[PDB]
Amino acid sequence: SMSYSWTGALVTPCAAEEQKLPINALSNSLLRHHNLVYSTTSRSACQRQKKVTFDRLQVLDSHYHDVLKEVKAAASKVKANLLSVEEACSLTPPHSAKSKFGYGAKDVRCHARKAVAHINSVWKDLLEDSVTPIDTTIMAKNEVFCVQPEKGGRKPARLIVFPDLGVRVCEKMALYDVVSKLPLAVMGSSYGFQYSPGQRVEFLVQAWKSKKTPMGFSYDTRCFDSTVTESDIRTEEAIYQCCDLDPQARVAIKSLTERLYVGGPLTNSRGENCGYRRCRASGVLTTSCGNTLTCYIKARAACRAAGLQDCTMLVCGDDLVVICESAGVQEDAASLRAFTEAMTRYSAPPGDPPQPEYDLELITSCSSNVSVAHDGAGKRVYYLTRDPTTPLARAAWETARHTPVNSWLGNIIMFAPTLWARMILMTHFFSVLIARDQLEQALNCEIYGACYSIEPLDLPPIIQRLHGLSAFSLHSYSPGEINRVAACLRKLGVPPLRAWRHRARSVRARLLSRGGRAAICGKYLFNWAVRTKLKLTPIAAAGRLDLSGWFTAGYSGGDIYH
Repeated sequence: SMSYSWTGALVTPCAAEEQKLPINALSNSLLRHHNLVYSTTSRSACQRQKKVTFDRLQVLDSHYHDVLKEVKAAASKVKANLLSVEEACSLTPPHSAKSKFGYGAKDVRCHARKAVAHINSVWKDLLEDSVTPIDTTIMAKNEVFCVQPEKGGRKPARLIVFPDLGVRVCEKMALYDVVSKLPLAVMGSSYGFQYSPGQRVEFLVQAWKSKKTPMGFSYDTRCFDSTVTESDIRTEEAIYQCCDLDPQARVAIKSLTERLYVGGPLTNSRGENCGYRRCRASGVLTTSCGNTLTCYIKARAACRAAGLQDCTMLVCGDDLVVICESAGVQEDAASLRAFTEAMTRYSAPPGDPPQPEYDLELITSCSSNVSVAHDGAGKRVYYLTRDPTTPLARAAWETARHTPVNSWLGNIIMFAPTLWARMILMTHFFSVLIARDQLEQALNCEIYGACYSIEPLDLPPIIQRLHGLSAFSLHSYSPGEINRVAACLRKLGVPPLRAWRHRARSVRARLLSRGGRAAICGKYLFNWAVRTKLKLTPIAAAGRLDLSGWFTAGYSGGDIYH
């Protein structure tokens, strides 16, 4: 059972693709080593195709089946509703790929007659045809990274596989409620997407502290999407059907599973047949939910096979962290090898073998880690951070070129308490917005895969709500974090933190002079940059912000607008 078969046709672009960071005075002011920053393009698609193509052998055992039974029992407590066409239309992002059948994202969002008529015809066809594979488009993702020569140079492009816009709207009708409720119901505190960054830190810190002698590890499955088998995807369907569902939804979910999720033909942007998929599609509504459920089932079963004592797991799609009670150094190393053997039998072998970790700050969940800073009183504060390299490279790219969705705003929100988000990202982007007369304009960004429209001037109350007032006053960061940031600035050619402090003082002054929300940005976001501190008190506006649903479920690849 090969994850893919190929015809030899190329994955083609639908537009020109810039490969290197363009030179632009504003982006250059953030980072000057532009030759290190690149975007993946269709040019490397063949390299990715080779990597993700392999035979999957799967041997399921009693632990696997015990866990699946638990999961189906928990799922039976869930009730999920159908969305109306109108409700589903409104979940469509303004930048969503146009339909091959004569309408676009804008038409769907306005509930245009041509779009709605087609969507209805697709739904009708899901009800009437349970078997014929649905076409998908394969594209090479353009994502920005910094080169790491000591690791292999450049990453090849990820491949995205997605059905037509009409099908995507139907997926929401049938499954939006399911994928929004089911993972939480099934795995409880282990479902990572239910947590804000602060809540994730609280979860990890308590898991660590509760152990006599904690040991943790991350498990990196190699090409997780390709390891997901046809039986895995059919098992996901059986799990969805455990919910209380509307009769039409039950038929549509089965049709979507057999005709789309389980596999199907891959077409390039030129309309040529590229091959056939028999694994997870990365661009469907169920990608995040399915990966999370399947990773959880396999991992929980593998924890049992591995004899891991008192296992606490946090799962976000294909991303897995486990914290447990240590049985000794040799014992732990052996247990982790047995965990890997079990995951492998379940079809999911690792890229690099996992390693036992005994220091909390080294535990990595979704490319992030817990670190320690201090508040005003010498009190230790735990917060979530990450290596700033990819955030900084992407920020530079997004300064030089307009992109429909901006990673920098999401990063500022997620990583507000960090040394680097505060001193570099906030300073840079307020300076850019001021320079371009764009301070008052809402921007699209992504949180857990879902797209949101956010006004930068609302950052202070948003940050207060999510991270608390201390996020504006943390100091005395860890030696490890300070060193990691410093190495990153040297690598990328980013000005030193003391330079950013000077720039921040100027930006702060300009913001204060504007009054209103801008003055609140100057006051709260940049208090770190002045020697004469202002007293930061709860922002009146913070209480009224909704923030409902921001950190509730994962939708990466799901084409979701909130």
